[PDB]
Amino acid sequence: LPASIFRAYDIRGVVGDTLTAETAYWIGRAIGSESLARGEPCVAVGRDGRLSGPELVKQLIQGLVDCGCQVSDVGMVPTPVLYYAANVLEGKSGVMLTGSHNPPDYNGFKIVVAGETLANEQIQALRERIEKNDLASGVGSVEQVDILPRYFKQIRDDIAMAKPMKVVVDCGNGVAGVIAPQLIEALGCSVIPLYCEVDGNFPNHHPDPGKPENLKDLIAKVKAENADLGLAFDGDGDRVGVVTNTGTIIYPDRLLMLFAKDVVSRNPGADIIFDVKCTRRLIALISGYGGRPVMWKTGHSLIKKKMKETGALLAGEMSGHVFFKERWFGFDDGIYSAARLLEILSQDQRDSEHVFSAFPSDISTPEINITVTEDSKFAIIEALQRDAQWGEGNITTLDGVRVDYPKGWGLVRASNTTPVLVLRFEADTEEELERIKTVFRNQLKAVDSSLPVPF
Ligand SMILES: O=P([O-])(O)O[C@H]1O[C@H](COP(=O)(O)O)[C@@H](O)[C@H](O)[C@H]1O
Ligand SMILES: [Zn+2]
Repeated sequence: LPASIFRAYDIRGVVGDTLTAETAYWIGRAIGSESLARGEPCVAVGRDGRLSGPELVKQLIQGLVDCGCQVSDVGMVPTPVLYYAANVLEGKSGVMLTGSHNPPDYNGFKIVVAGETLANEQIQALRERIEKNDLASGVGSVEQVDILPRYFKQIRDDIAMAKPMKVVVDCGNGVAGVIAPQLIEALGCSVIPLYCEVDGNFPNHHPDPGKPENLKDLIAKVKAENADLGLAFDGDGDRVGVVTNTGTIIYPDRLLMLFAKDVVSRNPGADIIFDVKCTRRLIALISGYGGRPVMWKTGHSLIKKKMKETGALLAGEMSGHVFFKERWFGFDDGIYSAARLLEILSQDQRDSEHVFSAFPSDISTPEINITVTEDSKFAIIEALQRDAQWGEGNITTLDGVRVDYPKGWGLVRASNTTPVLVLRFEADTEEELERIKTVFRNQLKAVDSSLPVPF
């Protein structure tokens, strides 16, 4: 099996090339062995709407079964529904077969074992099992479980929408279409569907609400239909994008301001987690309502782990993953976050544009990417951490180098998956922005004078 598919927070590969049926079997075998090693024979299995889902999922299950695991096969479901299954069924283990928002031929695995979402060394240990044949052998079983209706009723039952809302819902032909439009309607909305047919060819836009270009159709439809809100789901439904009645894109850090106000209102002192790419206004806002803001590393597995360690009731990150523990289970779920958002907005007489525009806003630069090399990317950050001078900065080095000034901040970090440096800058003044930008440019140039700093 190829080492490259075993990533930091999941397994991901190309089904024609790096991810075969055979590989999927041995991955099931490694996962099952590890679940049993943690005392858990019971494993949920779900898949997204990808074309390779059927061929791959059978191998995954057989691998689990050949360990002696009791598999609950919940069929084609959003990623959060699989996480849900691994919280309400007998077992605390679950595997989601998904390629998230990637092109049609990508697929992969997101893995929970006895409550814990695997990351870093834990994933590499699965591969290690296959290389060493450190694998359990047994006569397992498969049970089919229909979990969607239960998930549906769980959310519907706990959400209390006041006013009615007209909502455009864009699933990008990903697996969220099996539930998000129907659930949102049931909450008390009129749903204008966009690309809600599940189709793993992805013949319209890619199901990635993080890129503005995949929100163009949503925005136009929200305006043309005079809708109250637009929602966009990623391919597997663990991320959601949001646009106001006027077409303004609301980024997750701003979404978290609304959610944190709400969660903290009922839970004084609640820990709230966000990543190093989030606006410094979120920190102040959380603290001002009496919450405990916790800045953490980028990721999904990392934020999820940090939530468990801190007792946090809410987390989010800039890629659109939002994690509710309050009234929920603590995993990322775009569909439930959408429900929670609709609940709050339905209780405000103002339109969604005004609800969000009321919060303070800094001047933000669009995220910046600098292509370096795979050999240098971590070394550049290490060099900044060693040599860089940032003045009275409030320096954070959890994930690259973030520096918080009184009126703004800057971040530089190495992409885990690509040979790229990622930067963000935000300030209250356009003067401040160009000053923080100036400092970072200088410090990168002091590491390598030949580095292409495009700001
Ligand atoms: O890897 P990073 O640190 O650049 O991080 C970026 O890429 C990752 C992998 O993307 P993909 O699944 O499409 O390969 C994403 O999970 C993450 O949200 C994104 O910010
Ligand atoms: Zn996703």
